[PDB]
Amino acid sequence: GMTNTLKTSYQKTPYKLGGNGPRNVGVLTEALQNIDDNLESDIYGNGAVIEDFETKIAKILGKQSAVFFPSGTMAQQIALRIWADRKENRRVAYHPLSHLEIHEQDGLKELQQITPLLLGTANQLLTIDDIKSLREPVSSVLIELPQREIGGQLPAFEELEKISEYCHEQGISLHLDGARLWEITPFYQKSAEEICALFDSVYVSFYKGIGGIAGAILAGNDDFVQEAKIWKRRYGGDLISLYPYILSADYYFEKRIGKMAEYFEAAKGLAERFNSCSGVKTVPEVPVSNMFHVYFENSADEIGAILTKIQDETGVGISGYLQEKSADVCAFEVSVGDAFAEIPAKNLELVFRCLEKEL
Amino acid sequence: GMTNTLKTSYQKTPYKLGGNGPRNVGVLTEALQNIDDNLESDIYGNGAVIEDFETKIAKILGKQSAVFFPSGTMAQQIALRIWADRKENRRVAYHPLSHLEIHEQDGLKELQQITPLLLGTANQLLTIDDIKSLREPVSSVLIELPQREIGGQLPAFEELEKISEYCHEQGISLHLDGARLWEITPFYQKSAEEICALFDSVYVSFYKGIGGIAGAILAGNDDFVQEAKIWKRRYGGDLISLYPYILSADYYFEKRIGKMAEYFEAAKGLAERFNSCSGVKTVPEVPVSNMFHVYFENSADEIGAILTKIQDETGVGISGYLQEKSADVCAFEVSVGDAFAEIPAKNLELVFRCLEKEL
Ligand SMILES: [Cl-]
Ligand code: NA
Repeated sequence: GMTNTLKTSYQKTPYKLGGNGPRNVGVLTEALQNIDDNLESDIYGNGAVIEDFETKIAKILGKQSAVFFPSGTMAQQIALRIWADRKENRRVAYHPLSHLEIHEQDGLKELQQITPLLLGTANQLLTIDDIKSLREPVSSVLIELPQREIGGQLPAFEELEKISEYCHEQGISLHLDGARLWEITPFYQKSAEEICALFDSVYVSFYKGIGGIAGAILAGNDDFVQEAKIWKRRYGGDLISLYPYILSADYYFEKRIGKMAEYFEAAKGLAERFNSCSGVKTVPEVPVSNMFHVYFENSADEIGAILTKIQDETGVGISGYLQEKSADVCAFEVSVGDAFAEIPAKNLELVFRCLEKEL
Repeated sequence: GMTNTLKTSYQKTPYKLGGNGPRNVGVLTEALQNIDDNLESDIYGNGAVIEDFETKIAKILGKQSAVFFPSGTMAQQIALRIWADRKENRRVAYHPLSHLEIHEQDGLKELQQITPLLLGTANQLLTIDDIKSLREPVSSVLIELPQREIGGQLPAFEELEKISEYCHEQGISLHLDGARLWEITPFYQKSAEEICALFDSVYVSFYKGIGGIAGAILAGNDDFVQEAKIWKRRYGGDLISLYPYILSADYYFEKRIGKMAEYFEAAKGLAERFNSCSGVKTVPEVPVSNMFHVYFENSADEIGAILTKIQDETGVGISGYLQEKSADVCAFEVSVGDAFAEIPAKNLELVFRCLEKEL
């Protein structure tokens, strides 16, 4: 049906609007080009290769220390448990579509017996008013900048300041799900340190906008990080050797961190072209990062046929899937990376000329 | 004090009695030399690179299915929870020095709310009487072959059969901590499959006797493995890309699985040399695997000085550490691998003539 035809069409395209190209073994071998084969492996959380990377990212985030984790899934459940223990309160609060709530097979609930109170509604940004309306106290609030499931939306920076100030006054710990932190500094015109300064703890990824292989850093005060390392061993995350992910994380960080503004500008240019099409809009209308969602006023079956024809005729991958939203509405996500800049101008123009012609 | 002096002396040695050479980036480089840079990454537990490896190991172990985990610490906690749910019983039983009990910061207790009953006494092998004598129902019994903390001791295969048979009649799940399973097939003259046939589930490692970088396989019935995959995501172990560990595990498995008999022989010969020295004895007296413990009748500081001198004068690393057992008794562990055969005969002989002399 539509699903498989679109998938196949997308997979065959030489060019892609989204991403950083194929996730293949070459991503790792490229990262190892400048590394000495005699470089010693880290050993259960210790050693220059891991310690130097932790110290470096901690300094970039303006925190006392950091711990390298195999995943954000592990790291964030642990962060919330530490704050629950400090406050003797197993309730937390976050957006209904937090990664913890929907993408971790209920790990936070099942492994930590933490009860998440959902803030606002699934379709919009949470606000300070939602926090003020909580019917019981919480140990922490978790904020995801930007809110990926609603298209990568952000509150005004001044509103994040007000949330931070209120949490400080009420003794509520504030944790940053910064999976896509690097991608938002251009819009906010704030450094990573400035944004993270409003939070007690922060998690950042190296495989999202950075385009590395896998891995995460959790950062905060020394005492906090030391407790996180104990939990890391409990979770089976204190692997003997994490260098394959540390080296690749550091390589791709240095390769792509300077491109965040470029990806933001590119995403905005692309969104303008989508919005110019009849029956097509983006959310947000003007991207505030390298990502956005594209919505259509037609069913997924109908749009899939159009996208397949266009991908086949231009060689430019638009999307490998379409999410059904209502009877006659569907959508997909775009995250701009290195692939966008490789699309020849003619092919890119043709995609939209064709899109405008088919709908 | 001699602790760091010994450690530095050991790290400088070009040859070593134990292990498989330096744990450096080169280990990864070598494993990737014959992999196509275009080979596609696994994606959150799916894809040929991960699926083919899991299938390969499951067949070797004689089980329906297998799941690759980043760690045995995560894998085994999960295995025990699964059996605990099946039996509605959160009590388990194992040796007092099980890895779950002493090396995982109490993860089993803290994350899985399981109560472990300790079988027998810390200084010796648990027996079938210890199991039959429990007089309280448990969901599972865990067996570690060999028992590493007491020198790598093994019960007779015939006793394992009886333990398996008893647990089967009583409805008790039997789990194998097979971190060092590969190392014991020579002594038992039984295949991995024949050993695993006695157990409901099994965990095996790829970084110990195999000498890979990191990683584990958990294997058993397909329904058991599917539940394990749910828990894997909850733990933060379902990394987008595990190929760096999978490809290296497979590479070193192929390289060294056939040398297990050789390592066993070599260990026996090395233990004989240790035992022939006054003031020195191995546990077990005769190794039943590639490993054993070496005990001395002097203090860690006194032995540390001697080993430091011998290491500096011969270029052969004996031990990087000493574990104090009492004021005047200390010990270390030796696990024979590829390093041993690379020691020139002259140097090896000089090591023992010095040990004979100094003690
Ligand atoms: Cl703190
Ligand atoms: Na090189």
